[PDB]
Amino acid sequence: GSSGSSGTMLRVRSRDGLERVSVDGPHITVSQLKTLIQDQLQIPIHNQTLSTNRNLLLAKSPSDFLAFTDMADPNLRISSLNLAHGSMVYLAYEGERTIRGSGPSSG
Repeated sequence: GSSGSSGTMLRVRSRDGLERVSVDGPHITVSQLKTLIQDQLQIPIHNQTLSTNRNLLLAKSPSDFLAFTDMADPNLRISSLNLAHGSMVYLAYEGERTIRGSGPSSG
């Protein structure tokens, strides 16, 4: 809950269902993106598979996912596809997610 600063939200599509993740902007790179979804969806970047095509939901094998190499570069910026607060995306990961956890403490 912050006032003034406007957060960015994107609509990701997975095999489990359409999900959403919070981002900052284009200034962020795939590395930061995956990380976000990695800290949100609790999915590993080594598994996370970004793709601006619904055909990603088709890929069942690993090689198939290798077909989508648009957002593989961690140095690549989302600006490459121009994702705005509303744009759509498709996520794809192997296996399952992980376990979340966080403990905010003021030291």
